[PDB]
Amino acid sequence: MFTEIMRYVLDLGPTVMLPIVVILFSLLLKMKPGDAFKSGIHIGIGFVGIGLVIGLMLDSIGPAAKAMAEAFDINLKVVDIGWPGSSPMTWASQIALIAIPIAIVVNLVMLMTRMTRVVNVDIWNIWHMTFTGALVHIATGSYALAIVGVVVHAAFVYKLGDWFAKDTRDFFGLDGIAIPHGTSAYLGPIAVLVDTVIEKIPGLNRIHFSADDVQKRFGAFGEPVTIGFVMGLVIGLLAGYEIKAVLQLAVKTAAVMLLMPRVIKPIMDGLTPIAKQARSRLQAKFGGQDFLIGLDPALLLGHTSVVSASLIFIPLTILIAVVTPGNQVLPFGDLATIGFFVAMAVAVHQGNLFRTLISGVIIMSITLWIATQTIGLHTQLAANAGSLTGDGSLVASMDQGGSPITYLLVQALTLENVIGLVAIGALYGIGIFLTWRRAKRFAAQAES
Amino acid sequence: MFTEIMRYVLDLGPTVMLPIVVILFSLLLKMKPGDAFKSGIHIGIGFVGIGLVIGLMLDSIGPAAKAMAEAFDINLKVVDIGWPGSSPMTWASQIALIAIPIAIVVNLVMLMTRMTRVVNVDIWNIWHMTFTGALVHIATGSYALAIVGVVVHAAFVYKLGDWFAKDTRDFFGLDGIAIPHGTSAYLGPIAVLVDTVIEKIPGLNRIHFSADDVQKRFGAFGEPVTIGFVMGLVIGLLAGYEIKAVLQLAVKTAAVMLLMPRVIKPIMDGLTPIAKQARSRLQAKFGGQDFLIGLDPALLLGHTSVVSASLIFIPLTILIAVVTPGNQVLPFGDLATIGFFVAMAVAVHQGNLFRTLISGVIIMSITLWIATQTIGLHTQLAANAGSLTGDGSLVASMDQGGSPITYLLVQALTLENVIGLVAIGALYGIGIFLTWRRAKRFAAQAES
Repeated sequence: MFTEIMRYVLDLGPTVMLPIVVILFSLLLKMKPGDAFKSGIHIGIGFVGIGLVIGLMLDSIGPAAKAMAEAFDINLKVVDIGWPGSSPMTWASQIALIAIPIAIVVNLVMLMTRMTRVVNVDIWNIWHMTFTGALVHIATGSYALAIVGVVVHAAFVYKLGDWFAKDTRDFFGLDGIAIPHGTSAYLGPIAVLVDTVIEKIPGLNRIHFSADDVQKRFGAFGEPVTIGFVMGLVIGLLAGYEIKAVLQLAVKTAAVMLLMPRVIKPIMDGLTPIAKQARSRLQAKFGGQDFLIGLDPALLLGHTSVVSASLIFIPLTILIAVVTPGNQVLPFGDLATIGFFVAMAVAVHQGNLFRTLISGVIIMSITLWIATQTIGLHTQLAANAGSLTGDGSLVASMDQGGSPITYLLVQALTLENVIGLVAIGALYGIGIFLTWRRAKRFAAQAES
Repeated sequence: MFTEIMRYVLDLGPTVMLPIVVILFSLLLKMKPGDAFKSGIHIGIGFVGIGLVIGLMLDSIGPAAKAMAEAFDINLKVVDIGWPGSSPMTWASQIALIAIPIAIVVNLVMLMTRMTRVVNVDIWNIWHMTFTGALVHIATGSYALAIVGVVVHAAFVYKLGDWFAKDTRDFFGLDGIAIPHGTSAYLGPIAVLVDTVIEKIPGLNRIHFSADDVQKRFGAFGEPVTIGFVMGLVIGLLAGYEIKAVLQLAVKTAAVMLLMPRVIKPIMDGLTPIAKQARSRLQAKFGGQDFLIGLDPALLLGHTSVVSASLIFIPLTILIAVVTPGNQVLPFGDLATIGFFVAMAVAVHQGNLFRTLISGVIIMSITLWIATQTIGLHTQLAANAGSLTGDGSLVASMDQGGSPITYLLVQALTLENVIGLVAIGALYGIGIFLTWRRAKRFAAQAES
């Protein structure tokens, strides 16, 4: 019974199921049915528009970035299929369906114990937890260890959405919204560690370069739209595109950056009365701070600095992949939405594109090395899901193949690479401790 | 050379070429290059967003409406390919490329003689004039007569955009923008005639029903978004779609209605400083009223009443096609954007949905009868363009096959159907005279 119900709910999508969940929550909050329905349909509309602009990204910058990647003479044989290739592969796994109830049960358990405030409703990003569990299952060979990996990933991402709540509220303006999923949430700790290290270092901490600085320096050509147009021009030129294709891609990138906030605005409009009623009634009933709603990481693309970093980092990601030692993954499928990796890095640095560039370089290097490490597990995952081609080419990805959580869990439960496990674990544990202390300090400051 | 450059500009398309023309106009107005470029890229972004939402319409309500057309047991063998099928067919015509310089020369000649104020820049809708000329060429067999038809259609549509300038400025809020192209512009005279007849008739003129009336009647459920959601539900239910498909389509239609104005807003934001500079300098230099910029009829989809009529008229269009005497065309491809037919009908009636419904029924009946009349010419056009299938099935369309201009010109130059020509010519000439007198009266009132 459970299987087809979960499949139906997943197939409904964020467009339909998420408004249904929001309407149910609003009705449970004793709101008028008209307002509840209006908020629900507004959230559905916002997610439809998000899908439209994300498809525009994947269909315009996607092929352009891939053409740029192949254009440069490279020795990276394995291609990064990205989340467009990882997510269908992950949803075809054995534990794919049970991951949704496992993640929801974990979220509920941590909510009742007041270990988190993130009420995750975006169940279509539980394919990340599913990916972690599937790779653990492939490596160790134990179903119980796969479930343990799913539970650990879910708890970690909920706590990350809790810790980066201040950044989404202040920098991104998504008040009452957490972003626990995506690469941004679990690559944020690396950004926090880099920011702390830079602040410790004299001289480098003084270097500041925000998008507002670009605007003030370049006048009317420093607007976010002009930056997106110029970045699209650069991408098209590097990709070997013709002048017509270059200009069309440039206008499409500028349109992406102008239209992400516009299509994300309906979600905020729908959720604002819901959040107000929640903080009025449920927060008072249960005490503590207001509960956050966990949503898609595509909301982070509303910020213009995030889209600017997304456009800038495509050539930077390819250059990093060439530079990074012991890397065999060529970033192919994740290049279209490479801003997901550095979305939280921008927020941590308050939009400082210098610090953002440093953190993004570190993050991309780490993710590419981790993807190189998990090439074998990802190929086995493709073979299990049936997506492996006849030639048996190696499969690797950066959205989830390069996730530090998955690699750390696999190494901890297998110990196949002691030195790499120690290094990545030390770096990520320091990042986690730093981001937890940072969130605790921000909460203390807000309370005072 | 000329063919190559014309094809290159057409392939550049509204996304790129229109910003280039706008930037050139702004530079000719002695504006700063930064503001000129910002306006141009904003217009390009607006047109990218318009294309995104139009693609959403054609990919969600398109197949749903086609499934509705199949679902009802009908005897209309010939299917309406619509403008998605007519425009590629038209651009493959012999006169397709020369139509652009012919239309631009006609526009310039009428501008210098002060016969119009519409500066048409949307050259990708010159395929309407091309369609008229191609059908005239097929019927009469004379190249000169085809050129005459193209010239007549171009002059007529520029004058229509001039006459419906008040409706675009006031009802749609597109100040300083004319909409001379599309089915809305040349089906507006029928709406004007219907409105005049209704106003003459006592009792019926007192009946008023607007979207605001629905909003006041219902509440949060009278919101335009709720109307779009309900209409999507109805379309999905009638199409035989499953509940998941029904709900996804409903949210997509509501998203269309909420997102069309948002993606149209960049065009207005970009064009406002240009219009201000134009009315400041060029209008004073050349006297008269401010010149209007002719753009895509998709700008008329920003209004929520227009999208509501678009959604409502799909089942109405199918019912009319069944009812209409001597009709053999089943509305298939134009159903997704059937609001283009009544976009100006809404504006003429000040959003009165009862009057809009009457005008739309009359307009759809007329267009379906005309498409039935021009089935043969459209089939010959398909054979000429090579798009005709092997079985030689009849081809007809409603976007341009059913245009009263094309049918009137063909009948005037061929005298194939004397009675039908007389009837349609009398009706359309009365509509043209009424809309010209209406525009003249509005201009006189504004002057006073």
